[PDB]
Amino acid sequence: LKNKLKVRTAYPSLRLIHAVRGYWLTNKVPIKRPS
Repeated sequence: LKNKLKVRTAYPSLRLIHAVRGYWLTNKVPIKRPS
């Protein structure tokens, strides 16, 4: 009983976080790095 957890986490959990992280990286953070 783990199959549901895979796709349940495959929602805004990673889908949105991975996205907004790319947003963050391209906003405040130099290139991809801290600086």
